[PDB]
Amino acid sequence: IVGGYTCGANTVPYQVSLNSGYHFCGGSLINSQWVVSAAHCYKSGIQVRLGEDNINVVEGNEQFISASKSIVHPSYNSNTLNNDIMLIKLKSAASLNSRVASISLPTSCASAGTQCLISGWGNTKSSGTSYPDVLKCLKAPILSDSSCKSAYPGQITSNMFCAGYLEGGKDSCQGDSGGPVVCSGKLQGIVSWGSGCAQKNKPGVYTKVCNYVSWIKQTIASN
Ligand SMILES: [Ca+2]
Repeated sequence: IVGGYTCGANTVPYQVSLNSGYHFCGGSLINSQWVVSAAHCYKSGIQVRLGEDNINVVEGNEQFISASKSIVHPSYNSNTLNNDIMLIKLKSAASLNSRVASISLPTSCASAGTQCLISGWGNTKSSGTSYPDVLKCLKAPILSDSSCKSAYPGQITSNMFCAGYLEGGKDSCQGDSGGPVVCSGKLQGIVSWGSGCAQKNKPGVYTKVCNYVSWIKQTIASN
């Protein structure tokens, strides 16, 4: 996350780190057995780590649970990152408490200028490299479709939205594919892509999870 602040430990309860030896993607816990992340984050041998703040020290509220199954969306296109969403099932169920919790799916799509919360462990610099060990947050608005599609001519589909500032310097990207964008209580997105990090007129782009609730709920009940 470039240009945000330290969330505070265990303040984003539904936040997950996917670990293949090292932190490589974020995700959201949606019930005790399932995680949603981005498809461009598929890896074999995923361990899911819940209740993290500092992903490098065991501070006492973590649960570490192996993934049993990953399900990338049927129509994910890794060239355009259309349909960038993936379901990850836990080998044993999480135990839900104050610091590990689910986040609700959408009944409806968020609209533009709704304030959202975007979290992750992502790169914090726009030029160069610095990764933080603790959870980071940014508060930003869902930008209008126009101002989204204008920054990426011919790249934005119905299944993405943009959030952040047109002006540049607050953004994630790097700084955590796969992580949550939560608005008015409900998971409305997944960090997908974005040219550079926090350039002027290069907002972050996010999977529009509202379009996928029917599939998430069907898939998760059959597996
Ligand atoms: Ca930890």
